[PDB]
Amino acid sequence: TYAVKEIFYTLQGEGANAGRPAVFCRFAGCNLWSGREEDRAQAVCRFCDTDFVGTDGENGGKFKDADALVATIAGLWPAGEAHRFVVCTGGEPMLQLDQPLVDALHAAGFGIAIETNGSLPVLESIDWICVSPKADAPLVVTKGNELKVVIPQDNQRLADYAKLDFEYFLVQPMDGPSRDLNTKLAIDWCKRHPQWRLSMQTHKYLNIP
Amino acid sequence: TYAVKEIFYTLQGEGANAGRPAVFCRFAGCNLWSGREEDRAQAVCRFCDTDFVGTDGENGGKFKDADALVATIAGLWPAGEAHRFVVCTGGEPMLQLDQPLVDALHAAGFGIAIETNGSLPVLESIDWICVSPKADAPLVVTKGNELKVVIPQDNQRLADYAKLDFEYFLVQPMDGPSRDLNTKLAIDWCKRHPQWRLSMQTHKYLNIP
Ligand SMILES: C[S@@+](CC[C@H](N)C(=O)[O-])C[C@H]1O[C@@H](n2cnc3c(N)ncnc32)[C@H](O)[C@@H]1O
Ligand SMILES: C[S@@+](CC[C@H](N)C(=O)[O-])C[C@H]1O[C@@H](n2cnc3c(N)ncnc32)[C@H](O)[C@@H]1O
Ligand SMILES: Nc1nc2c(c(=O)[nH]1)N[C@@H](C(=O)O)CN2
Ligand SMILES: Nc1nc2c(c(=O)[nH]1)N[C@@H](C(=O)O)CN2
Ligand code: SF4
Ligand code: SF4
Ligand SMILES: [Mg+2]
Ligand SMILES: [Mg+2]
Ligand code: NA
Repeated sequence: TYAVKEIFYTLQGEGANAGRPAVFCRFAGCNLWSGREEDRAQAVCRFCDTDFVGTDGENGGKFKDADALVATIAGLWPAGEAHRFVVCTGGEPMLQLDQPLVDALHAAGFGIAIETNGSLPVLESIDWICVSPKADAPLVVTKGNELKVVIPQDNQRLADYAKLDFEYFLVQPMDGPSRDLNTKLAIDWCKRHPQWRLSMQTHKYLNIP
Repeated sequence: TYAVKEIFYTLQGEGANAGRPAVFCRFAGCNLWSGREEDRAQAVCRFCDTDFVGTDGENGGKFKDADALVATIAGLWPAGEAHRFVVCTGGEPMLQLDQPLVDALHAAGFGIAIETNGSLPVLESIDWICVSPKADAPLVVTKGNELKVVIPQDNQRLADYAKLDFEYFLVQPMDGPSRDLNTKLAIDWCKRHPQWRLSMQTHKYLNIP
């Protein structure tokens, strides 16, 4: 059983795969925030820009098994076209993503990406692992493909993140009332510490889902 | 001897390396347009968004040899930082970029990217080869890292490009009076033919050089 907020076909807006066509599968629920506004100020992760509460979005629902979810995912892909790619997100996808879903996605020809806060162990048969550490939460995933850090956060040891085992190290400006401010901070950080690259939320500039 | 319009340190705005700190070395001159506005309407490449005429830009000039050019490029990199990366552009860089320049940049710790219109042979020792084919020019570079196609151009055979030997296939919307239209075109193209990915000119959205 999977509880999914929404499933939609678009371009990956963020990270090293930005611009790439992908089905997004947004799981409902997170382990660092209830998703309720009354709880935000007290949450472990307090800056979230996403609605992940419930199963009422586009193609959202409770899926009885893996095959059912994969059928909905595959159905959104253009007919006759390869390069199938799904981004498992949320919410915190590692609350629900399991080996049977991964195996069924692969069997259907999908490459698999995950967006995870890094507080839960990941399945290493996932093809692309993106970890986005929250400064007040534990980080138990210390290796993957890209480490995408949202900045600024209090209590952050930003330069130390570079000692972890990732292919790409990215900073992403925190969206909110200070986005242009944070974008200037993030550009300056990379230029001073060029191991790091800038990840924009391009879908917000493109105004696409 | 090298004629350089400008040299500057910023983030790569385009392609698969978008977001990455880089020294841009913009060579003066192109083989597909004189760079004069009165010639634009009759040129082979007519949509250019760049000023590549003369050597009067920031750090621009005539460099007596490779060592002199490399010294200026190296001097823009943050002191004590590695991951040195230079993007050779213009203009058409393959009018001037030769083996001794490539060797000197490599000796100075630089990885080398090129932005080329593909109408001229490129040096295989270049680390990152980006080809941007112009519809009314010969295309002799048929292998590389990324093929970044500006759309729409008349006479374009877009699907044919995907048969070439590149790792990444990107469409980049043509800036000009129809940039928003063209962006929607490019997004739709990728979603219909997901071998292709979108390349935004992010430096124009971030308002950075
Ligand atoms: C909503 S999270 C879902 C996946 C998982 N919960 C995580 O945090 O990675 C998707 C991505 O957007 C980032 N994000 C969330 N809120 C953001 C904000 N206000 N500004 C910028 N990025 C944000 C997250 O850090 C993460 O990289
Ligand atoms: C100015 S060219 C210099 C390198 C080489 N002459 C070339 O054409 O690739 C730099 C890059 O910007 C792209 N470009 C130029 N004018 C553009 C425009 N109006 N809109 C979008 N991309 C453009 C080119 O296609 C190329 O990929
Ligand atoms: N197009 C698009 N790409 C995204 C997001 C989103 O909401 N839209 N947000 C992030 C997510 O929710 O995983 C990552 N990339
Ligand atoms: N930041 C930045 N990145 C760029 C460009 C540019 O002008 N600025 N234009 C392109 C170029 O001139 O080669 C490639 N990417
Ligand atoms: S961990 Fe991810 S899904 Fe949960 S609140 Fe933070 S950004 Fe949102
Ligand atoms: S080939 Fe490149 S540099 Fe020359 S006019 Fe066209 S876009 Fe500009
Ligand atoms: Mg989101
Ligand atoms: Mg330019
Ligand atoms: Na901080």
